[PDB]
Amino acid sequence: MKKYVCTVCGYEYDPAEGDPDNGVKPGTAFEDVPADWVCPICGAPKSEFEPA
Ligand SMILES: [Fe+3]
Repeated sequence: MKKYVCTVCGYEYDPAEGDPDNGVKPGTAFEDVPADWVCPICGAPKSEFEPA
């Protein structure tokens, strides 16, 4: 599934992995990630990402 890049720090959210230790089990798409989710390495919200 399509990956999103964190505009602030460049961290790339990967659907094929998700963000396990923050509730987002793997295989999850980006529309599908918990609205409250923030970038794990710099805090930015979902609104600050862009399709990679
Ligand atoms: Fe970030």
